[PDB]
Amino acid sequence: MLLDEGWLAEARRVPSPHYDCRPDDENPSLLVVHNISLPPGEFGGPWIDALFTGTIDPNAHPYFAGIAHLRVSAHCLIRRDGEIVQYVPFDKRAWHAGVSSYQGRERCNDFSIGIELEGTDTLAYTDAQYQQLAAVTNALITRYPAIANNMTGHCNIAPERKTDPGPSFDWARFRALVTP
Ligand SMILES: [Zn+2]
Repeated sequence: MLLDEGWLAEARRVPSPHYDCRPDDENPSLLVVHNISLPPGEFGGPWIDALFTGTIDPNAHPYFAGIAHLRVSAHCLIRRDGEIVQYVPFDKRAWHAGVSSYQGRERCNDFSIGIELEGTDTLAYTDAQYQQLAAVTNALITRYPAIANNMTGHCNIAPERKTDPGPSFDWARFRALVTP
């Protein structure tokens, strides 16, 4: 669909302080699929927005105390109902992959776009999430054709550190909706 100076035109915008420059002004070429839920296993909170913008209340839940120290973000969140929230312009570097490697290249934040699916490793994602992830990805392919050839899970670039998006992420279903 429509892109506007790094922003998905139809996304809900929640501009986060948590981004910086892609080194060398490099165009991203890798999509990294993640999952997230705050508190763990629970859906619907304002907590993901707060985490990715650096404003989470550490006392709001026991789990938040441990992650309040994190400086993280992602380009987009796709919620259970398909709502697309964007935090970081696609041309900028969001902080979503951490220590990672892809085809021999480290620091994957540099050249990837990170999209978060609200959910868990073992629960099915919703039809709305597959459709929306596809719409976002198709829009991305249009600007950054290399992404067609480079779609991966966080678990694939950070094995034995990360498990997201887990076995529950149906790559076949996702692929069927991409590049049409
Ligand atoms: Zn992840």
